[PDB]
Amino acid sequence: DDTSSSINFLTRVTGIGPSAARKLVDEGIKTLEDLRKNEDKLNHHQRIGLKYFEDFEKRIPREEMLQMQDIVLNEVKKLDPEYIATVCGSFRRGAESSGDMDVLLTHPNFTSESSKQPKLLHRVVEQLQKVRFITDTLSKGETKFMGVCQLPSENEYPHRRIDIRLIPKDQYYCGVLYFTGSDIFNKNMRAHALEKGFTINEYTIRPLGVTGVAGEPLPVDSEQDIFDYIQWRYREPKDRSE
Ligand SMILES: [Ca+2]
Repeated sequence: DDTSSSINFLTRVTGIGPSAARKLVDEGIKTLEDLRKNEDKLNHHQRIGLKYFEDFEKRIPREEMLQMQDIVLNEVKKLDPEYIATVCGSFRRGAESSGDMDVLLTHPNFTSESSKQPKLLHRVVEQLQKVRFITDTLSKGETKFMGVCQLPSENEYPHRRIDIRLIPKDQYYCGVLYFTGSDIFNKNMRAHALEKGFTINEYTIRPLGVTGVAGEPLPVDSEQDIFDYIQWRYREPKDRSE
């Protein structure tokens, strides 16, 4: 009922899961104003969320995405040029608006062999708060920063979720493809390759075989590379709606 109305609302707040949101109901926490008077009940995640309830619903215009992506990209150049940073999502695919900045990052330095270089992402984030670009954190791994950026005002913009993800360079491509999407594109891509005698995921591109159980990743220098394995004309990210 109109109470369920609640679990439905709360869940609107980031960090608030269903079971998570469920408890806030038992304690008698319902509206956001209920939230507000109870940060003490919230971990840091749910807290940033309520912070930016508003902003967190507006969408991201592309003019803005661009600006944001220039800043991210430039800084990363400064630290170490060997560093690669692709912005993914709808955005990469010409989308006119979007819901957040999704970044994929890698360094020749780190590969699926390494598996331990949080400083590599971290260095990346700091430069960013150093810049006043990132402005809050949501959570933060040794490989996946989750947070909240903000375009520089001249005088202001909304707060905006951003995610950085460290992926091995041997698995970056597959990874870039994946996060590019779109959903069905991925469905279709994987779909054909399976015909051409290959299996794919965000990590790799591997041959199939007898009984089907098989593998052993193939080399991937580019996104183009993957497409050649499957023998398709490389599809620009635009023509990827499916
Ligand atoms: Ca996202």
